[PDB]
Amino acid sequence: MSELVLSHVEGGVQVVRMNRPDKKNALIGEMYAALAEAFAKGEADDDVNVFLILGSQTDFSAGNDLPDFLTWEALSGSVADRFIRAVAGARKPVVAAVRGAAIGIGSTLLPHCDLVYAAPGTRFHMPFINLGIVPEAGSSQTMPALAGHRRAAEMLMLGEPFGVDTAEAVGLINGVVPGEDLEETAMAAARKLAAKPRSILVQIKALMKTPAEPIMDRLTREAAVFDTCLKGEALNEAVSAFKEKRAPDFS
Amino acid sequence: MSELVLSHVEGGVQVVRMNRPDKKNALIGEMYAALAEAFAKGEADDDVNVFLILGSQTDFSAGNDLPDFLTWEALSGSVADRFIRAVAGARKPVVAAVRGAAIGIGSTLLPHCDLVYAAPGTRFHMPFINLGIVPEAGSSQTMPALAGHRRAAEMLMLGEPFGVDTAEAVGLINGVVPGEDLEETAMAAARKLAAKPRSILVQIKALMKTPAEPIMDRLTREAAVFDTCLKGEALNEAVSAFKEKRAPDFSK
Amino acid sequence: SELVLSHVEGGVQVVRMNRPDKKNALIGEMYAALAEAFAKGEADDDVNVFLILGSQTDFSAGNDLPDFLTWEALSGSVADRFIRAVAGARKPVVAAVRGAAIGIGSTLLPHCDLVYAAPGTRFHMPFINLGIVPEAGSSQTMPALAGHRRAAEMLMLGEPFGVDTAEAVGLINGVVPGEDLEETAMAAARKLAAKPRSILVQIKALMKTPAEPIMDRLTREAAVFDTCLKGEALNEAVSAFKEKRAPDFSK
Amino acid sequence: SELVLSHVEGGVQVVRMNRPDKKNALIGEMYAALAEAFAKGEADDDVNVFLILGSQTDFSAGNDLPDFLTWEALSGSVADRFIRAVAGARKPVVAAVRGAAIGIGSTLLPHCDLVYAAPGTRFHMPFINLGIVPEAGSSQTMPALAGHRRAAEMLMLGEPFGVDTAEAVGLINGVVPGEDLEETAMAAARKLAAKPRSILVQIKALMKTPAEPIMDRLTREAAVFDTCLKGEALNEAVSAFKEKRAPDFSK
Amino acid sequence: SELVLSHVEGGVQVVRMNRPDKKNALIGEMYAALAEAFAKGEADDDVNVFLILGSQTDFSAGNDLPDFLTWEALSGSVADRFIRAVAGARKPVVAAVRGAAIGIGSTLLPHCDLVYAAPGTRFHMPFINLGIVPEAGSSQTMPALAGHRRAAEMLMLGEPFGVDTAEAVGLINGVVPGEDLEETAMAAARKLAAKPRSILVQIKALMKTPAEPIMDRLTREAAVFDTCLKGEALNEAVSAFKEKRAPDFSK
Amino acid sequence: MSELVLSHVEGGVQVVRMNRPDKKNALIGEMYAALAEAFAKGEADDDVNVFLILGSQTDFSAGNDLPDFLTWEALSGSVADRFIRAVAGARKPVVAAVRGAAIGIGSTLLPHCDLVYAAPGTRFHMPFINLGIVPEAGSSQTMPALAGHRRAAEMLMLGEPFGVDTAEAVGLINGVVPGEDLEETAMAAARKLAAKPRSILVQIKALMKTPAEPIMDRLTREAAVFDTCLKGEALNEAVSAFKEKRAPDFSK
Repeated sequence: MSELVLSHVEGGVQVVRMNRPDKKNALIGEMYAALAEAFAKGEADDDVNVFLILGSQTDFSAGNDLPDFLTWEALSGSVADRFIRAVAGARKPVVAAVRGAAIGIGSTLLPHCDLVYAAPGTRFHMPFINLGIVPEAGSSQTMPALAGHRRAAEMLMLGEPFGVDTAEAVGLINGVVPGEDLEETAMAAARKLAAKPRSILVQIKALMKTPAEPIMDRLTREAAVFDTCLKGEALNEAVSAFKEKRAPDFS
Repeated sequence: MSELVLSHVEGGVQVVRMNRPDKKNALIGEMYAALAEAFAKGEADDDVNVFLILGSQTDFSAGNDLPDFLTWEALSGSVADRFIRAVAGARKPVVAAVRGAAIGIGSTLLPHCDLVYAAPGTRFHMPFINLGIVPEAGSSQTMPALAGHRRAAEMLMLGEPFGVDTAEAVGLINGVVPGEDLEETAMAAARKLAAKPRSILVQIKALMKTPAEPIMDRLTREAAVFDTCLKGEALNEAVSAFKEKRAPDFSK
Repeated sequence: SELVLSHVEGGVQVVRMNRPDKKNALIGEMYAALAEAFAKGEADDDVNVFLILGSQTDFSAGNDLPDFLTWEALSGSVADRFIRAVAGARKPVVAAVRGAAIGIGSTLLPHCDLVYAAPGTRFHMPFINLGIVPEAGSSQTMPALAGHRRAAEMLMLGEPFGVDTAEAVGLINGVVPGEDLEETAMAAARKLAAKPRSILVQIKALMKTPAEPIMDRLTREAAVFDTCLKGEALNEAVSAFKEKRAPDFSK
Repeated sequence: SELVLSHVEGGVQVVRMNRPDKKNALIGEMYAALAEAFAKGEADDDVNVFLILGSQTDFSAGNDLPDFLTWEALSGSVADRFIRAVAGARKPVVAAVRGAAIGIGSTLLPHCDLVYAAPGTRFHMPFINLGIVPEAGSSQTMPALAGHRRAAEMLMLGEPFGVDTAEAVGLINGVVPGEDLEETAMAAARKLAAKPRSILVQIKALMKTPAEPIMDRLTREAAVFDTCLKGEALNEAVSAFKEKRAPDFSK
Repeated sequence: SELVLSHVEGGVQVVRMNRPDKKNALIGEMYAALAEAFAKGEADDDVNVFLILGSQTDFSAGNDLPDFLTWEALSGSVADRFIRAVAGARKPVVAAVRGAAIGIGSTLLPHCDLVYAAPGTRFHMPFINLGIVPEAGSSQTMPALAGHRRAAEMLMLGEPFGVDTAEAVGLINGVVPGEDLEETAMAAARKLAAKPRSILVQIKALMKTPAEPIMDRLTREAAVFDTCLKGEALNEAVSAFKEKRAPDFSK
Repeated sequence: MSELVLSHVEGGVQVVRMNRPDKKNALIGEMYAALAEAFAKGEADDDVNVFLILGSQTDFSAGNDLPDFLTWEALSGSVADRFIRAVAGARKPVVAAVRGAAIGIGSTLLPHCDLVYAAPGTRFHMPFINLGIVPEAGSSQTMPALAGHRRAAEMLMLGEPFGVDTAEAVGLINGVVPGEDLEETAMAAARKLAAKPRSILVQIKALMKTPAEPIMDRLTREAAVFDTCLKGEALNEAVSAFKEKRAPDFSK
């Protein structure tokens, strides 16, 4: 319920844009709610294969609106918690395009995305410690996993901002793209995902995101899924299309 | 002459070479079986300390042969599954030297190797998604662990090929070596492993490959093993050799 | 009592190894003094952060060989006690390394929160060449940081490596000229000491909690986060922001 | 001569080597056709930019060996003509490379303005192994780009190298999956073609002017710059900015 | 209140651009004040090093557009005077950049001796998009630093770039969190200021002497070097070393 | 006339080793002289194709002996100047293996080498400014050319030491190699150079080291040399060897 979040579907891609550009997309409760709603619609909508999350023309998100944030009674059960769970649990792929400010949740959300592109000026920051609080959105797990404990301590314990150099080096983003081409490029990546066979793609994502386990268990797990694929129409169409020297159509 | 998988032992190293060069070492059932055979033999063979896996002079492996692959009833229990489990479970060290094509299993095998060198033109690819299937050989776990989820998504979800830059950056390979020296260099690394005390080296590998656990448990685990080493001949030989100003010989 | 020096300044407990003539090769007395220093610091309310240093030329060449040939076991030994003391330290630990960082000189570093190294620091885990196995959790930490193959150079080939690798795999945060090394490490310790200790400790504990299913981690972080919303540290951060001043978290 | 294909689209002259059966190993007729294509493009007012391509599998394996053994000289040869045509081209040149880039396939690239390469690309300058010296200015361009030692691996050891090195020393802009390589290179060519030609050409000429004492270069740039202040391209840029629209530099 | 602030502390002349409301977009009066500040600092015996700063959010968004449309020429202009003042400055120049570094904000940096940037810094040389050419020697300095192809992304495609590229091509020395940026740049300025000025200046002049045949350069260095052997700076360095103290090169 | 520098020839490689390990190979006049002599001999010796420069088992060179250095009347025309010119002007290839200290001349020499390998603990330093002097050996030109002006200013103006990370990134060294394999690896690189055809290799090096010039002039220059190679025995042997499916022997 706000014009602060815009959402629409094009060619199998649900575009979800934060739209409070005057405050650098600093988030408030109504935006979290609209964002959670957009994920729930997209997750249930058969015309949607992939999500694409965008910000303004100058910023992704400056994180929570600070006055608003100081009035939170809890994080547990809050609307912010709902949004984060909606993204962390999304079965469909999620692409993000970031630029300018990516602060707090603007950064800690990115590890739940499948692909992320950033503009040259992007500034990442997780300043929880400087507000007397702890990190959210699973960043206490995802950052050390990606960057190692020491480089993640610069982010979380020193509370220091970082740039695209570090973000790409630790695997937080896939690459840096000039702002004028950023949305087009992220959209091209979304389409390329949307042209894969959804039911398989979703299984791949779910396996990737399954907690790590003893290797023999994982082999068994992958193989069980794999067996089902051998019988499927997607494989059939992929082979057929390869033979006939054409692009597959997986609808 | 031209069996599809060649195997022989030199200086503690079992060389296992895929040899279907005309099809860029695209794998069929018989190769998987021969390869699993070679691992079982090397694992049991007391003259073998280390494996070295090689391809042709131009390619490592272009993955499964497609005609053969369309014959599969299942991956579970198949001969390909057997090969993969043989490598994933190998107690002895495994060195690989890759070049040209490393596709499908040619790539997804590499995380189970202990050292890997690649030639400059190597092309890595996991195109499962473009065939309507899912990744195998534990790559759904090993790729995201090595590269992080987003780079691994380029590999697995976009199904895009990648090169030696990425492969080295995410720790899939140790380094890039000019093709004319690739085999020699991989072999030198194998020999260097083979000269270590086998019984200890195997324990180090097993620890390294033990699933991660709470840190205090791991300390306890390492220490238990470590305690047995303090009493061992390998330590004794290392110290003796140091005192007598000579290179240790751990071959006994 | 001359081989290990310890003192507290500005919330930082400095712990220095001081056997420079043998490149800080450790013996039982040092381990005991080092373990004691961590126990004191962990209990001392005036201490927020530890800073571990070596000599002016070396961090540590690892165990002294004569002493080592006296060990009955690693389990239960004084070396074990030291290692546990660091691995289990609730407060942050910063290290500054240079010259030799061998054996325990290297395998200790993954338990540190920040680590700076001089140009020409030489890292080495030569356990295999002594017929023994790696200690201090390195069989887990090195593969997690470097990946299995690059860790196999270190642990299976037993090869030394340099600052290039150490930084690339996240063993250290950066390389700093020797003449500025201690000052820089100290500045980083002070910066950590100026954070709110009770929150900082929670952040470290979350970061070091074994990875778990993502929804569980979200729940875990949120439970801690909820407690922070009611805390003095948040209150001081806000107050300080309002009054246009730097926060003092000695509260 | 269907060994070289050339055509113009949207201001871009596409020049494709087309002897896929021999991995585009070059012979005299190809060099002549290539030189002709550059001369046409350089004189053609409908052409703003060149795009040079190979087969679907290779860029060029260098000189065909049988042909090469018949050369009386490099000086004055048709190969020399081609090289000079590209080195001297006033308009921008984009290349997309893959598979083999050997001999001239590599040594040509420093004359290009933008270069994209596929993941499997193999670069090689094996002159020393044939008892000859490097050509196409590589004795100068490689040391300038890579430094003398890394260039000695290429030229004195005669070792092939990959995309890691090529990107690190600035031989190529980036690595692009083969299925998107041509599209991406073409997009870059179009982007260049949409710039104001007369300015772009000046920029390229300045960039390629031999380095000189800094004050001379300031003078040189400024003289050109002064002419631009009076030009239509500036005028269009400003007009377009005022009217809140994209500029059209076709005028 | 004035648009350029300048003052001296501990041998360092701080020169700060101060039009924060327009992101330090430059006008003629600033160029004149900046050139004035350099002339003064160059002559002033109490000054050893310059430190150039911007606002708390931006370095410089380049020329103010209204002012720029007033220029009759770049040759001889006040902008030219400023650029020459920096390019020709005999004393060392350190810069600390953040936010916008556009046009001259970027093309100035190659004339600096050290440069630190904040995480969000956005570098841009959009000359081509304005129908003009690059200035401040960038047609020479960018290709030298980045190689021709990566420089073509900056100058021919006119694309902005970030701290990843800037550090990789040697345009900056490092990235530093905004809250520590000025302090760190200052610490570097002080460290330069504590060197012996007359020597330091000679080192800078040699470094900036156009490249020449190697034997000539050896001869050149040696001639200067011979003069140093007789100098007070060497004498003070040795003396200070003997007496186990820090040298004071104010002599 | 000193045992402070050891020199000998093996398999076309002249090994030149600094041998004052007690002072980390800090250089004095007699070492400069012996080193210059070794280059002059090698340059004139037909059995020598390549130089290999080595230090002690722990250090390359800590630079000039400081007490000695404070007594120099001049650098121009000194024995140190002679050495530097000998290496800078050497027509034959030069490979170096460095470790531990590489200070002053220990660093500023390396840009005149064709290949350089370094051990993990190597510490590079050009502290001229802290001694009130300027850089030597062409470093005022070579460092900025390699590293760019700003990173070179850390080295030369701030006078700060740096490590193998930076040295490899700016192209000062080819790579890092574990100390126990350093000399072997550098030697292998020397031998690989020594197996190339000397007369051609020398021309390649001379072209590489020719000052940069307008591109058309360089094309002309290369082509003139190239024309001479088309008539040479080295090309002939390369082709012949290729046809007969054997390794070339460029010894004659």
